[PDB]
Amino acid sequence: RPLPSWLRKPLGKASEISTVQRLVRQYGIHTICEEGRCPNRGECYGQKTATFLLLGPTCTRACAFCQVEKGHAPAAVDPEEPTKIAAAVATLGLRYVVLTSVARDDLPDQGAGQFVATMAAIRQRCPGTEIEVLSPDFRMDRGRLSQRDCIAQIVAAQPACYNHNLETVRRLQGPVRRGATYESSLRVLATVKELNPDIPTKSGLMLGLGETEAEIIETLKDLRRVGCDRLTLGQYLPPSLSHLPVVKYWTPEEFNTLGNIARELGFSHVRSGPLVRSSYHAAE
Ligand code: SF4
Ligand code: SF4
Ligand code: NA
Repeated sequence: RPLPSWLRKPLGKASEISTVQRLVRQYGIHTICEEGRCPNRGECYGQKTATFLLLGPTCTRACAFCQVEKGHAPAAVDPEEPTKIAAAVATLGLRYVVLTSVARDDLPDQGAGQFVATMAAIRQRCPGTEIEVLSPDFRMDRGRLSQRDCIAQIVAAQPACYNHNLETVRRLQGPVRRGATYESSLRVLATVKELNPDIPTKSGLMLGLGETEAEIIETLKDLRRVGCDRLTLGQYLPPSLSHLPVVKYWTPEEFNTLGNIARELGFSHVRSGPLVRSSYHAAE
């Protein structure tokens, strides 16, 4: 499984990004871009986009693919996080913002209010900035606000796009994800369309975890059945030796081919390639 050529070059490239790095730390908030040293930073920062991580910076779930730092207990909730993010968005002059969060099984609203508050803070401070949500599944809802109502709170704030990743095919949901299921994640996407069919929905998979093309294609059809508009396909790269190994490096050609299959199946926006991530070119 050594690193293929098409990946060594872009994974070793560095760009001028220091102002952004400094501001994020200074304002006391966290981005996926920085928490994972994303190889797309030069391009995204250049396009005035970033992905902020709410309710962390650690997660307790420890999904075997995920780059978020593992935490011993739920991160204390910062009531000023929404305002601080909006201030960063303003000073960075971002045009397109993706909001995501860690899973918060411990909170009565599963953290859904934090999304709503952050969206409100950004709208009141930053004119023209669009906001995409990369949502948790909100599935652990016994005695909580229901999965449906968590989604509804966010849908009510009219994101530019509602993204919820399946991450992998049905067969691999067990080993790849913790606390998630295939049907629950598809239900997130369907629920958004029930609540407001005008909100674009998006999902994504990471390839290289042992899925086959046959299984990928079935998953694409499953996504179109719940009216998923947008798709990202990217290469799984283990964040550390403790994470799942890469089974396969999918070639640029294979990503192109699958990209085109997805377009034929009616996805209206598709990004497919080795360094593609959920937020990559999200602004379109
Ligand atoms: S791909 Fe996503 S995570 Fe990476 S730099 Fe762009 S916005 Fe940040
Ligand atoms: S995928 Fe979500 S739940 Fe799993 S570790 Fe990452 S942040 Fe936590
Ligand atoms: Na992302």
